[PDB]
Amino acid sequence: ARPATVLGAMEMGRRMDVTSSSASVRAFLQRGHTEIDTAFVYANGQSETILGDLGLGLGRSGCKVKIATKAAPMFGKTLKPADVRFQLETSLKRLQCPRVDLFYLHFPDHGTPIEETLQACHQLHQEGKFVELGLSNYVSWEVAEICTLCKKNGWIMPTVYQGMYNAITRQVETELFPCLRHFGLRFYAFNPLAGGLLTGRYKYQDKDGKNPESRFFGNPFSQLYMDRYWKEEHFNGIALVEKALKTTYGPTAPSMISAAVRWMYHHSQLKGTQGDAVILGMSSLEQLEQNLALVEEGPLEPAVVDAFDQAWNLVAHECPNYFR
Amino acid sequence: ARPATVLGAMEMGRRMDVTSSSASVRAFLQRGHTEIDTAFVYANGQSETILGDLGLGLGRSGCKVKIATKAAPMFGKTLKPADVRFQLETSLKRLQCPRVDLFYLHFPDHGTPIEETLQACHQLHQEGKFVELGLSNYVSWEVAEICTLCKKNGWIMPTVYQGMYNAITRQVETELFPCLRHFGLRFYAFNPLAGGLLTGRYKYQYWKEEHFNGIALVEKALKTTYGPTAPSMISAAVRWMYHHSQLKGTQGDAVILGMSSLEQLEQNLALVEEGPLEPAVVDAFDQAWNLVAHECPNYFR
Ligand SMILES: NC(=O)c1ccc[n+]([C@@H]2O[C@H](COP(=O)([O-])OP(=O)(O)OC[C@H]3O[C@@H](n4cnc5c(N)ncnc54)[C@H](OP(=O)(O)O)[C@@H]3O)[C@@H](O)[C@H]2O)c1
Repeated sequence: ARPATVLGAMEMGRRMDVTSSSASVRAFLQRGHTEIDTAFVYANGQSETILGDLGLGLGRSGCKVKIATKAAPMFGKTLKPADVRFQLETSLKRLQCPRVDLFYLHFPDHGTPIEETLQACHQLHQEGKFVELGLSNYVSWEVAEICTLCKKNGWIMPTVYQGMYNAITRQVETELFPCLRHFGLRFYAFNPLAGGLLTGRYKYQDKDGKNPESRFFGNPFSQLYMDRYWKEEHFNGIALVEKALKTTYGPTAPSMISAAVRWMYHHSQLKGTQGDAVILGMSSLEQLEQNLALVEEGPLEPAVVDAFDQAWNLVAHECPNYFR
Repeated sequence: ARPATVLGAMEMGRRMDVTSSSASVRAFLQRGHTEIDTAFVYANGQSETILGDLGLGLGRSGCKVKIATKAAPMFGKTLKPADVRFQLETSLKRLQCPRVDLFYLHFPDHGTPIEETLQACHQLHQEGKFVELGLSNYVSWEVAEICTLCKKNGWIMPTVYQGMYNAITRQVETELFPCLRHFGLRFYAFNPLAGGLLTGRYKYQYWKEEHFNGIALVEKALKTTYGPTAPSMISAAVRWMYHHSQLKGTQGDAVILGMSSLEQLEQNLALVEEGPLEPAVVDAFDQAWNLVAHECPNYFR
């Protein structure tokens, strides 16, 4: 079976107003999907707030919708016990819910010993504030340390890892994926479109011109994205794929975005039977509706799959790290 | 200081006879180096056997030679406790020594739970059979699980990792090396010449076109920089390991020098003592690495 689809709620309350956010949730649920991904930091708290007002009854026995949130060592907070508790308790209030289904450590706090953070997570779990524990942006060997500590201490083990993965960003495959398989974590991929770079709407020289509001220009985290993906090699690879699309399908070929999405669902190492999933991103209802349709499309012809491999090969030596 | 040099003894009893092996040890020790690396499996057991017969007094107080060996899931053996013990006890007999300075798990036994193997390694260390524990060919995350188990259980922690690393084989830098620094393991690099590719003796006529293109870039930089007094390709590759890699002599990191002959060893011992390379040549090695990073062999199994 194909990977699951998770709704990324990062723009809810930022570029997306309440109306469009609500519409997006409805569209996503109508497609049969159930999991929504937000975070304490998203839209400075508005993503969670918007979601918690939809009258969905999050965290209550009988909710078919599953909610994930995250605690982050940012905005002046760390992953010390008190700060982890502060974030989760705040998220529960914003989400108007008694427990979240999945609670992540958003990214590492290298200034707080991990066992301290984990002990806090275990206590919060024992209080009934979350069902499953997740990690994001931890290196493979940190995941293994965490799982070993949890096992030895009798603490809830993480069962989900959320990481950066797309057709031209595959660092996770080598060391992380086998670790996750070993310890029993399912993988949820973010940046499936490389923040929009894999839609093909950009050109390298673009950064040297004025650009409309987007992930790469005008976003609070645009610099992070330029450093991550704005490299000549990423652009040359996309170019190979666009060429193979035409050569194989002709002017009726699937679009670059269609290709990139289908790669995630049909040609990646993600496995539906392992519970793996793709987190869709969007900055408008229109984009989401488009993407939701693309998820249902089928596999690509081999020549195009080969082109994506070629593109990955071109950029591998400068792939952004999946860990921080 | 520069990284240390460790004698790789795998060919003692295979491509190298007793006479050459003995001479090789003398040449290595004459240069001031001290650590010798062997394994239960090397040369059908003859590597340890030959080393044991050299009269070095291994494992004893005042010995100036340090010896390493390894246990592997080979020859019908696994890394189950009884089999780890069996291999070390055999090695001690063959090496004619009461202990070894470093005992490795040679490569993973995915069929034996690692905590079972580790407990046996602890027991053997408590009997005084080895000083330090090492790992080889384990993936970074396995190293972390091992260290975490050892710390929680109060068992000897691994302090050495031996793995593949050379100027065009750098996968270990990304995930392995930070893990090793975190948990306190030094790193011993093997295959510093990438199977001979980095000697420049092979040409396109598994290594692909981009590999030979890489070597060409380095050769071109060497000629542009130094002209008629350029280091050879083999010299440059060795100098990269000792002067321009992420190995740190103050962390106890080292390079394993392999040999299939006394002559090859004497040549390589001389290269170790050569100096740094100019930046343009180092840049070329980086460019060569960038050409083949996407198809780097895994350092683990
Ligand atoms: N754990 C983490 O560290 C982390 C980090 C990143 C995201 N995530 C989660 O993953 C979710 C998805 O990740 P992501 O948002 O980066 O996904 P993505 O699909 O790689 O990037 C989404 C962006 O691509 C563009 N895009 C998407 N669909 C499009 C379409 N149909 N047509 C044209 N452009 C389109 C839009 O860019 P423009 O805005 O420029 O229009 C959109 O904002 C987020 O909402 C969040 O929940 C987690």
